[PDB]
Amino acid sequence: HHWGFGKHNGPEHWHKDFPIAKGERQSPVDIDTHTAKYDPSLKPLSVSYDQATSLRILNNGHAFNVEFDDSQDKAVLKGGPLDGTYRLIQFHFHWGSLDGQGSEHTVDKKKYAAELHLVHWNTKYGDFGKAVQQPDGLAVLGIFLKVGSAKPGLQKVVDVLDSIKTKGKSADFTNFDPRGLLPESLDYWTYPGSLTTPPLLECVTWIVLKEPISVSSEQVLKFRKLNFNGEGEPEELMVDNWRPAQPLKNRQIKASFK
Ligand SMILES: [Zn+2]
Repeated sequence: HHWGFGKHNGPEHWHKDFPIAKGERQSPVDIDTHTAKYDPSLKPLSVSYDQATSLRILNNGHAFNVEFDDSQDKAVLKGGPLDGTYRLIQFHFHWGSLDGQGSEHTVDKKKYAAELHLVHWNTKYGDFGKAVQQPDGLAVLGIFLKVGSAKPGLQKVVDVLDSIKTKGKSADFTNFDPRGLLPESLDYWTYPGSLTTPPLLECVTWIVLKEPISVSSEQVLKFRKLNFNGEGEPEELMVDNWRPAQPLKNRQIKASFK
């Protein structure tokens, strides 16, 4: 027995094992576009993924992560509301059982079909494990996905899901360019938050892009064929692996545009 997204171990139950679930800077949150404040002080985001080295894709029971070599500054995020350099370590998605839900953050209560999270850690802390213990340890880039035209750069990811259908399975996944997943514009909102699944640490500086990226119904459908369970166990489709919006509390969402 452990946390998950079922009826008996879902988000509403997490607080019992992870008290921080009721913390002061929990994520995700609803972005009210009319209360977000434009901040001219915010610099443009600097995404340098030209030297990114993807290594593997794995199904960890609650999503699938596409891991990168973070032993050097190969793929980094700088600028924006960030101080210092943040290295990309992995990216994953959260999606729903229907196209009308799936994203974690919502914009004016609007839910998207899915949400892509590119996780980066602050190099000043040495390693990922140390970074999660700091208030400015991680910087996650969030991108919304809407159902429409297919996204060419995502197909490579879609085609390998068959090999990692169940929990614990992994597959070599080299030479994948994450630049194919970015929208045209880099305008964003940002606020201090946390990791949206246990252990829900409040070490995140969220940077959610305003412009969604379109994927076809066929591409999202393949996400829904994954399993939460391990091989040989009863099948339970991996869908609705998103946490609902949490109270904003004493936080301000800033926008890089107006
Ligand atoms: Zn995530």
